[PDB]
Amino acid sequence: KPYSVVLLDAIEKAHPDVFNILLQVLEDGRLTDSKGRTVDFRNTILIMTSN
Amino acid sequence: FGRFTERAQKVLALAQEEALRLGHNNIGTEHILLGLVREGEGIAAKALQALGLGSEKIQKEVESLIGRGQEMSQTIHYTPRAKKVIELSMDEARKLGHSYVGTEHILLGLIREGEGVAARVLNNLGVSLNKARQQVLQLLGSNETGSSAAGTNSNANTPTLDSLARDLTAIAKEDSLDPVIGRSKEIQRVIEVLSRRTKNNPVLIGEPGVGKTAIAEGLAQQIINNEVPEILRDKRVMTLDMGTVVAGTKYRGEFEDRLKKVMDEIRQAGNIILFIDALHTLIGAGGAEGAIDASNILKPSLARGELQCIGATTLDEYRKYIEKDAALERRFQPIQVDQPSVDESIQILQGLRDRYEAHHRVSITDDAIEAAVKLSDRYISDRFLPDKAIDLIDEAGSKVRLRSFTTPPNLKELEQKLDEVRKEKDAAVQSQEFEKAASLRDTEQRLREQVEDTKKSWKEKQGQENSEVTVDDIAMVVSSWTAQTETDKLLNMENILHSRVIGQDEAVVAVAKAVRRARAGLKDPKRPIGSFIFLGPTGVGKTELARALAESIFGDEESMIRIDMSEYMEKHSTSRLVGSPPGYVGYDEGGQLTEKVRRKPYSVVLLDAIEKAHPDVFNILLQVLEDGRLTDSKGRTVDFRNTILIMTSNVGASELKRNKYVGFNVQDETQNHKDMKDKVMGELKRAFRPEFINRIDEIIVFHSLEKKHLTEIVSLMSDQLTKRLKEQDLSIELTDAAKAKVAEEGVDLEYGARPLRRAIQKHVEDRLSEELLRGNIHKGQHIVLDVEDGEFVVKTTA
Amino acid sequence: FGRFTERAQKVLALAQEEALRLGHNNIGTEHILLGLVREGEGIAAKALQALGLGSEKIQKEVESLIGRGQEMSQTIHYTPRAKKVIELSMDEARKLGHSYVGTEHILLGLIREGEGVAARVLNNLGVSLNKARQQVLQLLGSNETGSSAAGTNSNANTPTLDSLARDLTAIAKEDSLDPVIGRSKEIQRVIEVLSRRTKNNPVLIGEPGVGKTAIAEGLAQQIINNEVPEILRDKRVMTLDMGTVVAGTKYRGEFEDRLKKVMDEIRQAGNIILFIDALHTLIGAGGAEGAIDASNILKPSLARGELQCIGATTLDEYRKYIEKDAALERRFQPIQVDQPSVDESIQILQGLRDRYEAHHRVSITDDAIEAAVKLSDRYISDRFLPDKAIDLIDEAGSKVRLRSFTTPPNLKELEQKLDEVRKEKDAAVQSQEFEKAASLRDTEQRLREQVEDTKKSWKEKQGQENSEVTVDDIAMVVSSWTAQTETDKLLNMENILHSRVIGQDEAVVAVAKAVRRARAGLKDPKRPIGSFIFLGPTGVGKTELARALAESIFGDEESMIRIDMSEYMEKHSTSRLVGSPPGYVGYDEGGQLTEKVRRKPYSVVLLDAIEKAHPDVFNILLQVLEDGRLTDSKGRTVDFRNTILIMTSNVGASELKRNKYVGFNVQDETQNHKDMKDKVMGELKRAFRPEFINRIDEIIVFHSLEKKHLTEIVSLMSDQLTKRLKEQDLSIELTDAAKAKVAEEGVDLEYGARPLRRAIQKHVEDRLSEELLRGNIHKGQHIVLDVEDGEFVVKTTA
Repeated sequence: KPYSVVLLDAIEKAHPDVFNILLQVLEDGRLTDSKGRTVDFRNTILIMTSN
Repeated sequence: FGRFTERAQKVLALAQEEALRLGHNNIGTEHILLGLVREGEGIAAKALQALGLGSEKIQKEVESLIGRGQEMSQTIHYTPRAKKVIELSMDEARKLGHSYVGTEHILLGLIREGEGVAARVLNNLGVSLNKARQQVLQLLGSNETGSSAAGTNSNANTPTLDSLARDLTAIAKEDSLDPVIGRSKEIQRVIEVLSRRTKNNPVLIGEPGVGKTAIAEGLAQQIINNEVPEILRDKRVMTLDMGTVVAGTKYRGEFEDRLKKVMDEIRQAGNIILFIDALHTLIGAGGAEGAIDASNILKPSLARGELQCIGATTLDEYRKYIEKDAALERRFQPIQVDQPSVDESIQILQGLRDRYEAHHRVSITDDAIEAAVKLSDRYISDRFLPDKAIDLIDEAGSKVRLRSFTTPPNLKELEQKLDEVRKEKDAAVQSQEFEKAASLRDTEQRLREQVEDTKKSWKEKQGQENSEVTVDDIAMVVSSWTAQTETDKLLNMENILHSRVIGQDEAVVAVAKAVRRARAGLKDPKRPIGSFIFLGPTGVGKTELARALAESIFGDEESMIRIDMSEYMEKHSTSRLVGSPPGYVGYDEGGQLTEKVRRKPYSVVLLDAIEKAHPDVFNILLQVLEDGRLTDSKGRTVDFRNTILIMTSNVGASELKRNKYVGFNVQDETQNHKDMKDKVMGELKRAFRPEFINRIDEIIVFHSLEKKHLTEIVSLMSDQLTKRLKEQDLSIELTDAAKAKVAEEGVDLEYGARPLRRAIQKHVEDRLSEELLRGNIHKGQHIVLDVEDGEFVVKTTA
Repeated sequence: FGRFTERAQKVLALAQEEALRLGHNNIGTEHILLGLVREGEGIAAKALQALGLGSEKIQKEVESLIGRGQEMSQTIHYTPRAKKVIELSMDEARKLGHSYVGTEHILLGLIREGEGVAARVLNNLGVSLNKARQQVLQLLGSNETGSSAAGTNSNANTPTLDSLARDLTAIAKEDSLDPVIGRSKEIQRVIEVLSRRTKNNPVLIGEPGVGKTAIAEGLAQQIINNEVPEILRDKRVMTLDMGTVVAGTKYRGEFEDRLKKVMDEIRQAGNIILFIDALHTLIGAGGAEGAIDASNILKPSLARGELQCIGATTLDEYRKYIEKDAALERRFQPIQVDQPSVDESIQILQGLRDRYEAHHRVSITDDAIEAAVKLSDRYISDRFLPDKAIDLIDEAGSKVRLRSFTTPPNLKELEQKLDEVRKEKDAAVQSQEFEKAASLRDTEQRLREQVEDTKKSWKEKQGQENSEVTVDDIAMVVSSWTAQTETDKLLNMENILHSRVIGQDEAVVAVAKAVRRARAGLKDPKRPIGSFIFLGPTGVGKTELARALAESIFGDEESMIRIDMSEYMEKHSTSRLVGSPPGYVGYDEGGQLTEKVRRKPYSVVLLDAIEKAHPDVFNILLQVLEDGRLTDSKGRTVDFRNTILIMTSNVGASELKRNKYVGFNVQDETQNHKDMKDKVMGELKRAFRPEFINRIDEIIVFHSLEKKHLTEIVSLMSDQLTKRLKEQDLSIELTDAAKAKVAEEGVDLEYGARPLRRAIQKHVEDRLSEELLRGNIHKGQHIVLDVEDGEFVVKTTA
């Protein structure tokens, strides 16, 4: 589903190495992982929460 | 048509003679018939004269078709009917055991094309069509050549040498056997392994897959005459050919039995050489495939020396024969067969050049082969060392042959018109609309000839191009994957690396030159072509330089591996990051670093954080950095030969983020510039172990911001923006007048160049987006968010 | 024409007699025919005399072909006709059970070759060709040779002896089968097991893979003549052999049924011995899957003692049958079967030397055997003791036999000319162009004879060379893989290790000589062939020698396993090499060390950092060094036989970094040498646990540099430099003058000479590359880094 709201809970609990992974989504809208597949975050709505 | 004998071609051209001589404006089958009977001593001709048809009898009929006649003789090339007679003759020559058509076949070919012009000519002059094909037939058949000798005259040998096989000795009595290639001093050295009788066995090791079999054919010749010992000129070479043995009964039992029979007859001892292909398989040693276990017979035979044999194994296979002892332990001994390394490569390429002279093309230039080879060897590189090369030569070795006619005067536009005509013409005659068709034809034939004259007028472009394939040509092609556009990749490296490394005159020139150094050939390929430390603050140029290198050196942006040594920290616990029984250095070696580079071994490896990751890891990267290889994953060597290892530290960052130490004039500030491109590479040495850095090609300093460098970061965020919308069908650009206005909102002393992305969102994107949705812009045009009055203004272009 | 009977050969040579005697310069089949009819009492001759053809009758026809004749008989040899007749005769002899082809067969061979010279001679002298072949057949061609009518006697034997199989009793009556090799006191120990019947089965345990079956053939003989029990007076040995049973039956159920029948005939009880070959497969136990569990029938049969059998199980399998219960051990019983150990090896070598005789270079010598054996044992060392051996003797046993006859004066160039002629000549002869062929033909045969004289001229080099396969020959050949020139790798070890080590004159000579000591024989082959501690700085000597040691002693740089013992501590592998429950000390025992070294037991095992490593690890390490083996991985034995265990140690570095300065003083430098080469082996001992490290052969201390060392280190860096660009197809060299200018940057009091790679990188690699990139040199010419005026100079020479 490259068509879904991705809700990434917390960002305090997202140490900067994870944040690089989120960052690739936030810029690129892609991650290359799993088997080397590029995951289309084109129409996702990435929502990273904080309190 | 086609490559043919005289005889074929001869009846056919004679056909054209009667075509125009009788006025038949297109050369029909009657003329093909005439061609046969008029060529006198052609096999067809002779037949027709038997059959009763002289030239006269045919020609009277021909003259009663078209007399003197239309000597205007429009389109005095064939008509399809006559052309069919030639294809048919072809089938009649295939039929008659002739590679190509002959006169005879054409007379046969007439018969084939029954209810055609020939056929009716013959049906008017009586002559039965099959009586004619007969007449020719009875002057053909019982084709035979050579075979003045056979077998082996030496044949005491009989029960073995019968079976099974062709035998190399037979084919060499009077040559009819290919060399093929070599590895020539190897043939002498194989016969060294083959004038032995417990090391009885040469065992040829190399990819199969090189054309190995040639070295074996070597032995045969030298065993005869005369540059190998008389005890091996007191030998016969008899081949065990696995293929003939398996056929028929088609069983493992049958295979063993025949092979056994050869082994028994060997009482011809000291005068017999056995060639055993796939010798390792017979021994069956090792693997999960026992193959066949001929080994039982082979082991005492090899050890006793009753069996003296020639072994064809493989790089690994000799081991998987030697592990059982006796066997190769009691037989085999390896011998050097090379799949071409680069110098050898060049020579193979050249040998196989000549056949894209099919394409009236390369054959040479030397400079072009060399470019093919060298540029490919070093950077992508994806393929094998001689195959890569020759292809590149060819890559360009067609491209330019295409520029011959791709661009001639590209009267393909002409042809486009001519279609519309044909239609118009045709459909007009169909409407009738007779003369209303006329002019449409006349316009048609106008067109036709116009095409054809200019499609071959760049035969002046043929005499220009048609086997040149120079350096530059090749480089452009090597670049298509990956000496013009390989030296443009090196020479214009600074330009390419700066365009994504935003700021950092410091970084760009150091990497650019270090890689460009490598990309020319003299930096360090038995290490990564550039091993590096990249110091500087993240996102200011860092990642972006790794990318820009991938593009220039290896192919595209993302021909760049990227491993975080910090995520598999090897100091991040069973409780702090990742797990698995073989944790973190094991995870990288056993997995990530080796696996990734094993996929593409000629990519930019970007190893994040290894300043403090774990000094044991630094030793592993240090082995990449020393050796240019890592041996992991059982014992695969993962080629860091033309990787670009980029290892970060980022402890220079601070000085670089003292942005020419911004605001401290523009004079001491621009004198800080040169200073940060100094200060960094020594804070590296203090915070990261030196051996790593010592087997690192150059120490890259990445500036950040200046006043100046900053505004390139503003333009990185805006340029990352402008690129991402085209995917959905929209081109936006923030014009430089506006990129300046956005940059106005990126200065404080209290902030880096990270906040820029968000402000690009606010000032470009948001500003444009609230203007398209209202319906002031049609999507799929080019949208500049520009400044034209000191404020943003959205203009549109295309 | 092969190795065949005289009688044949004689008719053939008699053809040659006719060659000159009638002047048929080259002998066709009429002369072969003549040969046949003229030998009188040869089966062919006799046949022809039946047909009415005396020598006269044939010769009359022959004489009417030529007569007398060019008695010169120009090229007084065979021609393709006669050679065919010989090839044919062989086939006509194949059919009559003659591989040693005789008189008849040639007359038969004539018949085959109809419409030929023989054939037409006979068709002129009114003798039909098949009546002639008839006549020969009805003399010799009804062979019944050496009749004995096989068998033994007996008829009860029918259910058993039908099946299955060639019985041992049969083959020993006329002694029709090879002994082969024992294990003689073992044959006695087996007959002991045939003097029992509730431990019935001797069970030969050993490699398969020895020629075990020889001991079994033993039994037959000792039961016959004559000292064998009262038991074995009436014993008969009848064989149960699986291979015939499985063939043509192809089902497990049916196979078992046939084995049951074999068990049944044993009712001759106390008169019969049954041989169960592969008794282990039948037991079908000890694995996780059987190999057909016949054991169920065999065990009670054995217990009852009606069956009493001869067993071949396997090394472990005898246990895994004796485990099965409860008369499963009343079957098997062990017998000692050896695959030749080294002393036995010598004897195997020698025994089959004489059988490699058709090489005239294997022939000889005692010393050559000794070399083969001894050299194999220490060097490769990857096979088994006699197989390794026999292969070396023979390796050398041609290598030099080829040097005998490498090229007889290489008039292969002559042949090349003779070719050019053939063509030239041929095509000229083809036109006529008569005298234009004349000189060309003449040039041909001129050439031809010229070739052959010099093609056989290193038969004078045979009377010079044609045997020599002594010690040194053998040594060279073992070195080819990897006494004299393999032991020159050990003796000249120091020279070899220094050239790929960072100076470390101390280290090099210590390892070199210590390994050379062991590899001579004395300094522990049970243990690692070198145990060592390498102290000093890493990458500045240590690792590099481990590689270089592998190269000289083992023949490959990277024949080096490499395990870190500190991970087996779990001290930087509690969080760094581990995650999930299984982890590192478990890796060391459980597989990593033991599996890797079992694969290559001829590798430098490089045990990293063993000072601060697990005290548990040291007990294991000590066991490797002392015992030479570890048993881990659930019963695998890892051969640290001709491994060189090299255990590294961080400590030492400082003194090693002190050097034997040219100047500083003179007092402390040449005493810093003495200080680092002494103090270091004591910094080891003070750092940790002695029991492991002292139970090592030698403590090797590694400099860093010795000032003295620098210009040797630069020339390793320079060799690393020059090679990696050859991969990309460029030749570069640093002159020694230029290697010198780089060396200036690693002189040093206390800083070693680790910096030298980097300083080559900056001043050479980088400098040449910064000159290559700028188009001074372009892709594929030679690049010299020179010093000419004391400064670097980039030169071009190609």
